Amino acid sequence: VSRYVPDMGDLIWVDFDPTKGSAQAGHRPAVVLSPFMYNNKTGMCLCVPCTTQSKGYPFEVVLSGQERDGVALADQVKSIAWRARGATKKGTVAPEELQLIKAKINVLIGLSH
Amino acid sequence: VSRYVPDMGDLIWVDFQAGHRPAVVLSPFMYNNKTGMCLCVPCTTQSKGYPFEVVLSGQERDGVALADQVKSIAWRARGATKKGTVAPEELQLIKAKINVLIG
Repeated sequence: VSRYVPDMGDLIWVDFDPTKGSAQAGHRPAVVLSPFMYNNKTGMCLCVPCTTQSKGYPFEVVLSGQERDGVALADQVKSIAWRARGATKKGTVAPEELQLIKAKINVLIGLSH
Repeated sequence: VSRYVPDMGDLIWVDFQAGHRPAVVLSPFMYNNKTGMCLCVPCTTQSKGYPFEVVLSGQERDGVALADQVKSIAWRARGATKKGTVAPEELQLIKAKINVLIG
């Protein structure tokens, strides 16, 4: 058995506990921003929190789901010890959604712009 | 009295015994002030040649910023204080390494 390794664009549950089921009351999922190679080597990844509680704040990025919608909180990027904390895959964000999250971070930090 | 609001490029002490660690602030004052949060990378004196280390040269003690370990931090509620400011070329470098981890 090999542990799941988070890949760029993946929507993951962090701190997964098999006792609150598919809902995970009290948790946020997260969009993975960093590449597989980095994630695999370090046991860490860069990711942004998600929530269904949209407020329409400037750094929100709408995640359009089949199931329902939510937002990535793009300003709140964090380095996460996925391997140590136990991550599971919930889904994958669309290419456009990932692009938009990165664009907003780029604005906030000022990287290429 | 107004609490110190971190600003882009500042080197701060933060709760990241309470115990603090130095961090470079990567988000602009306007954002930091409005949200009570800021983006920052942790610093260490212990260099190891590691790929995402950026050298920070002071006038006393030296170390590196660990550029890959970006963290959104509630400065407002954790008592960030200002210790200094990184040089522009140092901040630019930290941003280059992050840009690598993110398209």
